[PDB]
Amino acid sequence: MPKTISVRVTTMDAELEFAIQPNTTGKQLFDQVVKTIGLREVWFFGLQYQDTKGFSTWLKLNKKVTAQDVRKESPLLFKFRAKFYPEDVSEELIQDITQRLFFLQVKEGILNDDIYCPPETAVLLASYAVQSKYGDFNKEVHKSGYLAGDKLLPQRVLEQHKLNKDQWEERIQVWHEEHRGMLREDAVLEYLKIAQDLEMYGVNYFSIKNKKGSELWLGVDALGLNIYEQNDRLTPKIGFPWSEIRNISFNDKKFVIKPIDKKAPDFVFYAPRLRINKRILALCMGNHELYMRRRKPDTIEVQQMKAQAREEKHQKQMERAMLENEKKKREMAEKEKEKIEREKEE
Repeated sequence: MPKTISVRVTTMDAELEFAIQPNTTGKQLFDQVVKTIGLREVWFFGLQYQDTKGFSTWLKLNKKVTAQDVRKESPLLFKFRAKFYPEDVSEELIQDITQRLFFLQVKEGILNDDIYCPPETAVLLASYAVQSKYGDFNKEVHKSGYLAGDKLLPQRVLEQHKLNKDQWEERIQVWHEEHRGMLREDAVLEYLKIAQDLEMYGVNYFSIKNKKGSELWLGVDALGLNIYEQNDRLTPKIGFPWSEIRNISFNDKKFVIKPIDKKAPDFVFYAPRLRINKRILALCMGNHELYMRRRKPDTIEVQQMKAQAREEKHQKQMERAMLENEKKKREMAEKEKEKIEREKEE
C-alpha cells in the first residue's frame, strides 16, 4: 500500500519515470534504472540530485531515498550519470551502451565549458563527434552548411570567428573528411581517448578553505586528491596520489591527509557544512577501491564481458562486409543498366 512517490530519472539520452515508497532504498531505485536501460557496467555509475542546501551529490544506495534530504518536491529528480571515470576508456569501457553514455556525458561537459579544452582540441573533438552522427563525409548529401544546425564547439572556443560561424563549420569539416573509414564506435572511443587526457577531465571539485581561511578547491579523481587555487581549476598546487597517502579522515569540517612519505607535514582543510566532508571521503574510498580493482586480475564477470564483446564485434565486421558486398555489386550492376541504356539512345 504505502504512499507512492513519483520519480523522474534522466539519463544522457533518455527520460525515465518510476514509483517508489518510503522504505525504498537508493540501490533499489538504481537497479530498476540500470535494469531498464540495459547497462551491466554499473560500477562507474550513480544517481545524482540536488541538496535541499543546493549542493550536488549522489544518492546513497544503502539507505532509503526519502531518508536523505531530497529537494522535497514532486516528482523527485535524479540524473543517471557516470560517477567514476576509468584510467583508460579504451581498456575499461567494455560495452557500447557504456561507451555512448560516457561519450554523451563528456561531450556535454566539453560543450558547456565544464571541462577546459584548448581550441585546437575542441575542433578535433567536434570532427569525431560529427563523424559518429553523420558518418563518412559525403560530398553529395552533405551540402555545405550541413553542420550549421548543431552545437560543435564550446562558447569560449566560438566567438573567435563569431558572426562567422561558417569558418568553424569549415575548419571542422576539414577533419570530418579526414575520417573516412572509421565507424561511429571508433570515432566515439577516439573522442574519449582525447578528452580523457584533459587536465580537468573526471575531476570532482569541492570548495574549501585553508587553515587561515583561504578559498581553495579540492579535487578527487581516480588518482588521488589535489588542491587548486581559487582562480585556477586546471592546475593543481599540491598533489596527493594514493601511494602518497597513508591515512585520511575528518572531524566535523576538518580534513587530514597523512603523508606516507618522509614525514612531510600534514595537510588539513576546512569545509563549510559537515556533509561535504563525508562526501569527499566517500568519493576517495570509491575511487581508491576502483584504483585497486584495476590492479588486481580481471574478475570473472568482466572476462565474460570482454569476451562477448570481441566476438560481438567480429560479428559486426562480417555483417558490415555482407551489407557492403550486396551493394558493391548493386553498383557494378547499375553502372551497367546505364552503360547500356545510354549506348542505345539513338
